[PDB]
Amino acid sequence: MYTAIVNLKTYREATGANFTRFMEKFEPVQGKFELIFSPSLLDLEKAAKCGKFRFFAQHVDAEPYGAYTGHVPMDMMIDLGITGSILNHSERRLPRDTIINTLKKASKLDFTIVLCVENAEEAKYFREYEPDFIAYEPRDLIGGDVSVSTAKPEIIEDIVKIYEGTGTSVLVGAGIKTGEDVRRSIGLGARGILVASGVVKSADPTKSLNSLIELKLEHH
Amino acid sequence: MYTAIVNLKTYREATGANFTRFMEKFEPVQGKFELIFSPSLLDLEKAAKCGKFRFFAQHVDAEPYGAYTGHVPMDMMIDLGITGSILNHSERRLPRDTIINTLKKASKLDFTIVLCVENAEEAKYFREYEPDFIAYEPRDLIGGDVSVSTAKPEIIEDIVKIYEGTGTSVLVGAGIKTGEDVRRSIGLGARGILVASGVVKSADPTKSLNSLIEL
Ligand SMILES: [Cl-]
Ligand SMILES: [Cl-]
Repeated sequence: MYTAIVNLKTYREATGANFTRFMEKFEPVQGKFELIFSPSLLDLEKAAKCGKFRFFAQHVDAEPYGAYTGHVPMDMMIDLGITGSILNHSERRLPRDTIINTLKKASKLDFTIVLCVENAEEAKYFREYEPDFIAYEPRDLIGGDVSVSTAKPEIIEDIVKIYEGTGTSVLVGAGIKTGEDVRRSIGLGARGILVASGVVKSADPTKSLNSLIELKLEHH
Repeated sequence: MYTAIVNLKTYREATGANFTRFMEKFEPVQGKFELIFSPSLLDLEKAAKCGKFRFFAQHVDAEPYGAYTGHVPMDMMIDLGITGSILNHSERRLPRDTIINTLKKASKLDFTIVLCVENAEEAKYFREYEPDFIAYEPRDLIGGDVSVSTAKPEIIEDIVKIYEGTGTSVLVGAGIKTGEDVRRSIGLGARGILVASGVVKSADPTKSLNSLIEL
């Protein structure tokens, strides 16, 4: 299957009392894409216990249970029923040694990391630590005048080439505005997408997500 | 009244399913001390809906609602029913400009900050921004061989003096092991305590806290 991740960030439409109302707009889909939502840290327990989809955290800490005021430990997430997290997003960047420590612990506990990077040097640097997914958010794909269907193909091809023959899947996390951008990304070697305001701030979130993941399949 | 804050940190005994069991058993306090609990960030929405005690966060961000992946905004806390937070704890220290931005927003929204500091220079630096509480955690009160009842009185007296006549209450957040330590702190001008493992990890948490706050 391909993978689509919808990041709720801290948007007013999809956090706090609005989390439940927002999620009622969607129904679990059986199909070629697995759908994963990323709720805010303050909503994560409610999503784990009572939500209808697979959920990943927005950020996770490597520290164990103990004297860690203001942390969100991986071992606590596992006990709530959460099986993965986004890490190093452009809005939540981390020191390199912190990222290495977290990737090493996740490998040991079979917890899934979606590691965000901004360029090919970062992508190569972290290769040997084996992230489950890489989410690519390069500056060349960010702008109102630009998208994957319009940009040079080398942007995505270079990162896919770095991870050729590893167990790591590549997702595209900038320049996704339509279904044509999604289908072109897969043609270039990506295995899915990471999206946010294009779904969350839509006048019809359900229809906006369906347009991105529609494949026009025949059934028997 | 005086104030006692019990910080749950991320201890196994008072997180997740164990949060619910811990709070079910713990008895409400009456008398001269008000109790406030500080649950982990992952437990905070559940604590707000429970409401058996007054609950403050362990850390808070100044960012509003919007595009802030992995943050815990003040405005989201307020909308859940949480009215205060600890800030700049020794385990969660912050840049000075971030602390100032947070104190200024809290003042505007009537949100209560318990600001942790480690020395008299830090205490004086933040005085003009009017924190509601100061929690003092100095190196001289940290150790298995040290406590308030055996340390020099000047340690606490200097910080009380800095905040004399302001609206800020001074709490002692290190060197508190027995009732004798609490009574000596109040004798030196403090208005309460911030404690953690001594209550949370106890075989009988209710009784351990009562032993500290009997006067
Ligand atoms: Cl523990
Ligand atoms: Cl918003």
